[PDB]
Amino acid sequence: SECQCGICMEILVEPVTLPCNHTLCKPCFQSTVEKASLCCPFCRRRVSSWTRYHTRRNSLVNVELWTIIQKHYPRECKLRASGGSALKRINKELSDLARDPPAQCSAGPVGDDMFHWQATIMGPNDSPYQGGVFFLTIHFPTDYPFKPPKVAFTTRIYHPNINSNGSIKLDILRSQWSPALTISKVLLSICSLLCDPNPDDPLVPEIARIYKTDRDKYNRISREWTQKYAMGSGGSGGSGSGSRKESYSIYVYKVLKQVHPDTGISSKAMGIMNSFVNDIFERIAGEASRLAHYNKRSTITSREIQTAVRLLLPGELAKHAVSEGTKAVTKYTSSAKAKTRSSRAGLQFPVGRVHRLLRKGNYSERVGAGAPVYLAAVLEYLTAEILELAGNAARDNKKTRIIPRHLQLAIRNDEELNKLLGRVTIA
Ligand SMILES: [Cl-]
Ligand SMILES: [Cl-]
Ligand SMILES: [Cl-]
Ligand SMILES: [Cl-]
Ligand code: NA
Ligand code: NA
Ligand code: NA
Ligand SMILES: [Zn+2]
Ligand SMILES: [Zn+2]
Repeated sequence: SECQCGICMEILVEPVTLPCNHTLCKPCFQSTVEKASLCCPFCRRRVSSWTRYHTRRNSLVNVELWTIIQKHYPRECKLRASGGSALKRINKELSDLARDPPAQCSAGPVGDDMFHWQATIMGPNDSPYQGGVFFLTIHFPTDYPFKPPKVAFTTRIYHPNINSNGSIKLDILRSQWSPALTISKVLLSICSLLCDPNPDDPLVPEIARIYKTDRDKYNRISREWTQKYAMGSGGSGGSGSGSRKESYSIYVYKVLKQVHPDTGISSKAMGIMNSFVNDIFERIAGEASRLAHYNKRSTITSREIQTAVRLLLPGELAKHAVSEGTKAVTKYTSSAKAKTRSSRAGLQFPVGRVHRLLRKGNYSERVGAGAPVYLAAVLEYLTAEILELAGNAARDNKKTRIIPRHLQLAIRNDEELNKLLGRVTIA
């Protein structure tokens, strides 16, 4: 409807309508226009005199609108009873896109990094890119939405307005950016650009010439490139790791039985164990993603997992973790394909599930089979290390059940574990 706020992405409250006839809620207007700019954030129209004119008379609010909004949509305004900033905006855009994604597109954060997203675009049916799946990277600036996102292809594509760096010449990405635009709108505009290039303002002149001279040749090469570079990679869909809190209680219990078979673990302690596992998962995979992008690799393999482990884990933990991961990958590759993936690897932690979580987190275009095996073995090893020391702490205190205090002692009393996990809250 026409009653949404384009800056904060909400129903308008105390709306202020500028002479350019852009409107924004009084909170946003005060934050952006009154405090500093004295210009419309959408079109940059100067409103210096107009604001002072009305501010000294308490006549900023569009009373007719405001008064109309409250009577005609009181239920919607019940939300307005409830009523960083860039982070809030990004999160709202994700919520909206997660519900109904743009046609032919999906996008979501990379791991827990809200300012770095992955996007995928299916080649429009209209276009010669049909059948291909095109990956993109999205970086939001700190002052989003008042500055555009950086959007570039990571999949090679033949197009007059997209070059070998993946850069996209498209006006709304730069000169025509406005905080009224969303990532959903951007991806749709990119889809239209694939269907209808702009050869008159090209990024790659040679391709634009062919598009204007020999369209047949343009279409043939576009299909050839689609087949060569945009096939066999559909992505994980969705919109990132989501808000679900993953549990590994099943596997923590199994490991505890192996390490301390006469020792139990409380429900609160299990919650903390899940926090440890999830935190280590995110840090290792986030670093492996960094390495894949940095080296322009479409697939995360056990190579990036190992290098991530060597950088992030301290001393002996890193060496033992690397040994465990290497041995798991070796056992996995020389095993019978009939058994379960975890069984092939000699692991308790679920290899298939870790593989899915590595794909769901948008860390890379593809994930090789060795990666989840290596990571699952590292998570299992660290879990066993923690449980061994926490059970020792329990036994030191003449207890038979691990509670959060015993987890805090295990971490604090081991120099390397405190380095790795000391920043995770227990309390
Ligand atoms: Cl994959
Ligand atoms: Cl691999
Ligand atoms: Cl105790
Ligand atoms: Cl006793
Ligand atoms: Na309108
Ligand atoms: Na609002
Ligand atoms: Na995804
Ligand atoms: Zn607002
Ligand atoms: Zn304006």
